[PDB]
Amino acid sequence: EKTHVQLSLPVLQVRDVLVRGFGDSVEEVLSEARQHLKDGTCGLVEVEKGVLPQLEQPYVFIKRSDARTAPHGHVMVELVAELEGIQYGRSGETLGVLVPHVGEIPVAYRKVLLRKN
Ligand SMILES: Nc1nc(-c2ccc(O)cc2)cs1
Repeated sequence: EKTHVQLSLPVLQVRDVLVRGFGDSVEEVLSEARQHLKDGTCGLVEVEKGVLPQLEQPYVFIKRSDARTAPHGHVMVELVAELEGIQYGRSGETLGVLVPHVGEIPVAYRKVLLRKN
């Protein structure tokens, strides 16, 4: 497994998302997020007012992991989970919140260089 992988994630509007989180514990949501990333079944919801209360906790965020540079168009990112106000991981700015993708029509694709850790 290389340390990072280039992915193009479908960006979903929150009201379209059918499965509003990955599971019921921090460890489960991180595990499931990683599996859906592997399978090409992970979407991204950009955070704006009203978005997080419409999604299910624990949340999985992708956050920016370096400023140096975004290789080949793909922002370098890592996963950080949140439950009841506590975060598991420390990283940079949030690009969005990951959710299962089950065929919803995206509004854009977001290119990222994902750290697998
Ligand atoms: N070849 C590819 N590997 C992945 C991947 C692999 C491992 C993870 O933990 C998360 C994503 C996505 S695409």
